[PDB]
Amino acid sequence: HLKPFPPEFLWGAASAAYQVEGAWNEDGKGLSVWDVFAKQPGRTFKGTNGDVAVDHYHRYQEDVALMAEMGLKAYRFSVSWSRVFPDGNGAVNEKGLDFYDRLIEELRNHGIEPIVTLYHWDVPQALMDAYGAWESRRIIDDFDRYAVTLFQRFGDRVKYWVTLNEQNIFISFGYRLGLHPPGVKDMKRMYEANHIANLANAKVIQSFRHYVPDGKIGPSFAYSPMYPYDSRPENVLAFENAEEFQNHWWMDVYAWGMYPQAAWNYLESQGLEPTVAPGDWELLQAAKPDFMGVNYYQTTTVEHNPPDGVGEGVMNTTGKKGTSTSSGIPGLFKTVRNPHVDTTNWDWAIDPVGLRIGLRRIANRYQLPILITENGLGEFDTLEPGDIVNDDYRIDYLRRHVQEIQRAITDGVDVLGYCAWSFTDLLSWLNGYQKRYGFVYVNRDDESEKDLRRIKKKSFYWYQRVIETNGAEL
Amino acid sequence: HLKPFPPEFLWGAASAAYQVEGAWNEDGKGLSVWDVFAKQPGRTFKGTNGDVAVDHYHRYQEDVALMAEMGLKAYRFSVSWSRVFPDGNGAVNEKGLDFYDRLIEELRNHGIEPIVTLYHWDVPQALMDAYGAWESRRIIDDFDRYAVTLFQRFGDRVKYWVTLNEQNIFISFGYRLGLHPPGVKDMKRMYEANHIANLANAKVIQSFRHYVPDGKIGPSFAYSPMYPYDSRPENVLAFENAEEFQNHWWMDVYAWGMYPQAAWNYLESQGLEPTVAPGDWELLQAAKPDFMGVNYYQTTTVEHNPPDGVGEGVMNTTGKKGTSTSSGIPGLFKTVRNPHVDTTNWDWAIDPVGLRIGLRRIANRYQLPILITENGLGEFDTLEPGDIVNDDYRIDYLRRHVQEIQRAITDGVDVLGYCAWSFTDLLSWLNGYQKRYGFVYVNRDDESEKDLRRIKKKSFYWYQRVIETNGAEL
Repeated sequence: HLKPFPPEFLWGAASAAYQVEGAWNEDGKGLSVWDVFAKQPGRTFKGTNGDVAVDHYHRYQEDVALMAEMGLKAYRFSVSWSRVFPDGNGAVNEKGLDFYDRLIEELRNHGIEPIVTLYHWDVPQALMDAYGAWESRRIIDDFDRYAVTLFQRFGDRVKYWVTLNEQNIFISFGYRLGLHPPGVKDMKRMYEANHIANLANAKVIQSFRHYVPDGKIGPSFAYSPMYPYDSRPENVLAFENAEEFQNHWWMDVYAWGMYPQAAWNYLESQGLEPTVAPGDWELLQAAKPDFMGVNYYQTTTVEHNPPDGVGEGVMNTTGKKGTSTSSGIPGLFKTVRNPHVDTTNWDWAIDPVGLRIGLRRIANRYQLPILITENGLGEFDTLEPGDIVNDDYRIDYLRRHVQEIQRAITDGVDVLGYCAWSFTDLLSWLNGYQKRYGFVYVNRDDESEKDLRRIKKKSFYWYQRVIETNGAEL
Repeated sequence: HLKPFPPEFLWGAASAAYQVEGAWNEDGKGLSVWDVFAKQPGRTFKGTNGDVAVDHYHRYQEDVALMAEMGLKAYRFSVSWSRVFPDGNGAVNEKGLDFYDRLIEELRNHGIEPIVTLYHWDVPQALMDAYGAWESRRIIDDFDRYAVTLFQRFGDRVKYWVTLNEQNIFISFGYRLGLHPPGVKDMKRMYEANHIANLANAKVIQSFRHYVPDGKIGPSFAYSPMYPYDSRPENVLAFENAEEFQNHWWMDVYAWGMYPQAAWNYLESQGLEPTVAPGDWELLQAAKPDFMGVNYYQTTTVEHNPPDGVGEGVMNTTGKKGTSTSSGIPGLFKTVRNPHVDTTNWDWAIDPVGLRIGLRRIANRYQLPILITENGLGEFDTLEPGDIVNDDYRIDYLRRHVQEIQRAITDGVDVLGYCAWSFTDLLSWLNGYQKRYGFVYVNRDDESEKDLRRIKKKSFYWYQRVIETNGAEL
């Protein structure tokens, strides 16, 4: 006897600006850290970059009408800070704001709720040049200026706002693994940049309470809930260490304004804990969000990792199955394959019960409503003659996840909406274009833009039916 | 690399009044529910009861001397409400108080820190007769007045207090399994009494803040940390339900003053949730403790339990190994033996790492300092020629748990103290005397009451040494 999806439930889809828009140098846009980074040889699969992407900047009207045909209730998109401030903190580029105003008016004329993400990884390069972007306190008031600019221009028409999208990923990939700008591999630097970003998050939520008093705002955390391998007590302890270090490290700051203490102590023992200024704890504790945004693709299984043990591991970016290997922190935990679920070709675990677990943990720990800001399956799609894309595998993966969402609602979790990643196919940051996530196929590949034509996948019509029935038919 | 135990670490040992005191009808002592219950034939192994026990009411001076010789920094005991108010709510019994006053002066004069437990399961039978005891709100101001009397008489000499001891055990065993007074098997009544015990806990903490401003107080919870059997997602989900239902159900009320929602909603849907009055939440939320008390003996591993599957199961109090059977809640979870630890012959888990996990879960979820109020191993001891009890099995169990406490302190958990269970052998509630927990053997069995002479076991000398080396030598 399941609860129904509430009447307001935001059935959505999502994108990110640098992955979709193109027009990387048009209408006064400044360079972002991604415009520069993806151009350095070797950084991205086959040198793929966002100069054009799938040209959503020019094609937004076509894309929006396709959202209207699907009947989408909400659209989640990111604003590119370099179009608004080409030098990050100078004078506003009105042409930049005018694209987003055009896009927002298009959505509202079709009855679609905009969900605006303030930051999806594309800090302007000028700020990196000036003071090292996220590594400097100067970015707090710079992000603030930007965010208020958007709050004052669009706050009357946008109620739902996301602050930092997957801060855990952009910080860790940019400063620990070196895979994303600025390409640094330095844990001390990572944790310092992380602290600054936590302060910037708080500062903008606070500003939001003044400028958009009737809006709702949250960060969007990349959440992979941890499991222990088994009931061996050392494996369970690994699970405690992992959930704390990977998930609580961020979500507790978001919900409570405090870092967990075991993880803090372990960092301190290693000289890695961030520098804290007078007033930091106060700011962080006073920035309560309306919801926890959750981007969910998979759970992670862990086991005991001796101090002489596994550290960085191999990340599958090819799409050859079986190629990833264990990653962890020596002495705390390492990952291991969950033998009780299937994986993708990119070795991502398929675990829709995991999403129920994840949503249950957040309610249980923080008592927060959740907006699911991303969930999706990336796979090769074949375009068959007659402009046909049979993506049964995507429908299956989305069906099972939406089913478990309802179970969670039934359990008592306040879930505000569900945004599938992605609306159209788009550019993956490191893996090019062939790992497709859209409801709408874009005719291009890694070698050619072809005509970038939009072709509705079978999953398009499945989700249209889900939305028309408010989830009752899956 | 281990931190040492702090310099003021309360190395302790513990008892419960009914289990140790006797003098069941002396100096004005009223009847307790256990005096009555235990006399009913069937209830207790071979009719054993607390009329005499180990006669600590008469031999306390010999008992505090053996403490001083061991060098305990603290002793945890419970006050019998029926020595103080024979009627529960009538006139004060100055002689009942005088006994506790003599115990505390004895302890102080050997520089031992008294830890006073207000309630260990022995409400005056007169309150059960007048109004159902814990099933009535009337027990709130009666328990309060009792507590306030103790705080007024002893607060200047006792800094550490426990409020309700193992509340989950006296409620469950007393109102669901029917093994303790009042002998009931009714979940609705269980949860009502549970809720009233919660308000009583809170009310006495709020009194304590006024009467003992420089003191420290908290409840003590009987904690078996739940583990998932494996990384099967349905088993992890089972663990989420089990830890919330079995553990958070109590600890979140103690720390935060709120029940968890998924558990509450499950009860609400069975008709089982308690009755709430105006002011309940405000009082519960305003009763922050200084610490969380923890009674730990073992972890519990769980797995998926179908809606039709296992319910209440078979306990093994007989001591023959292998006879316990799975206990659970259909739909949520059921227990299963953990194949990665050994058990006792009572099918209890031997899992010292389990304690560190537990301590880590409390600091992580609540940020509270922990007082370990009970841990110990029960076994048969043989008295051998020359007054020698070679309790190696017990030393070994206790050593591993103290080793793991050190690791937790090193992880950054604030552990205030550790009270082994128990100082002298004592009366078990239901199983008699033969499963011994003491450092000090007491000469009596289930049949022959002999002379009750105190004989130091091998473990007494072990623990004297632990305390002498502040934990350095284990």
